[PDB]
Amino acid sequence: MGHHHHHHDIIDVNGITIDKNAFKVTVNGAEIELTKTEYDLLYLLAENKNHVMQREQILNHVWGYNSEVETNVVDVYIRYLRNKLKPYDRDKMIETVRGVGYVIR
Repeated sequence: MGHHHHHHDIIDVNGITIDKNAFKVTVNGAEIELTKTEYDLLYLLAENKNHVMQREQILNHVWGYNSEVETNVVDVYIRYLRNKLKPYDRDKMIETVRGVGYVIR
């Protein structure tokens, strides 16, 4: 009785705990509510924490499912992510890479 990776592959990156099966995000036990897009954004960054996520790479995974939007939309939504991560000081986790994308340091 403790933790299980099966049935619910949870991601733990720099204080963040993403529930993939419950679609909930936690830090410090606090439950953050993300959207279909914003959850996909954070999850993408979290799982690929050590990988610099190009805007279009994010754009292609999150928006890649019938959206037809400019990849700069990603930057915009990431900014909103920061806002929601502010109370948890997790906004700093998303490092901006000008011309490339975003990454979790």
